[PDB]
Amino acid sequence: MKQAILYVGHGSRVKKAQQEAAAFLEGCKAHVSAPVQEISFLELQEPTIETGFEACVKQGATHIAVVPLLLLTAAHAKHDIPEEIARAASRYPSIRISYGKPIGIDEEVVKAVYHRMKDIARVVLIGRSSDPDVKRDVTGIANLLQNMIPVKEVIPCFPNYKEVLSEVTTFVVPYLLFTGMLMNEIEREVQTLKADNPNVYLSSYIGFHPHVKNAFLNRVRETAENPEGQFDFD
Ligand SMILES: [Co+2]
Ligand SMILES: [Co+2]
Repeated sequence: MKQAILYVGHGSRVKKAQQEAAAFLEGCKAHVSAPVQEISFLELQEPTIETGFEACVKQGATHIAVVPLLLLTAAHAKHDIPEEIARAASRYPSIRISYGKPIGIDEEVVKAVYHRMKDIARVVLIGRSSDPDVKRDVTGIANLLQNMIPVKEVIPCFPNYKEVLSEVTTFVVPYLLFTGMLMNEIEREVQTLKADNPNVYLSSYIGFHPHVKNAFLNRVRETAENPEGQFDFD
């Protein structure tokens, strides 16, 4: 037996984001017991999932745990990544594959939100959607945050955040792993809003806070352990 982890990030055009994601995934390697560990990206960034999967096989992996670096379960986790993995599986039929879940609702991510907020009551949680599983997840996370600290309310916007801002101290927490255009838009809209309401405060994005890392590594470990084959990928 020789276990591999294939990490799958979203990928990005933005230099800083490429750096944050690649340093983050390289940092994870020292925290995971598997002898073969490879990084790949769904879009824009090298290596691709194809190359990453191939890199694991080259290194003699018998088993590959594919773990998506995503905060939520929607099209990427449910459709795009597994269809790219199935191409790989057809190329390498004797590899046993397991496939993990996005972070989702995990009290560790809530701890990251607290920490980002503590770098500065209601909370406005801004993130990425038509998929209902995203509605469930973000509502879940808002309810955990709402009860883990003494805030008045938490309002997810996954509702157009622009309009929620147009409508008591308010924290705006971007529920995003990395920076980019959306983050630049939010930064701009809050910036303008501050002139109209001075009790609005924008935190940095959750990013790769150590509590996010904890949450991710819990995903990695359950996927690689694959209890009762529940993470088996066909
Ligand atoms: Co995307
Ligand atoms: Co399809």
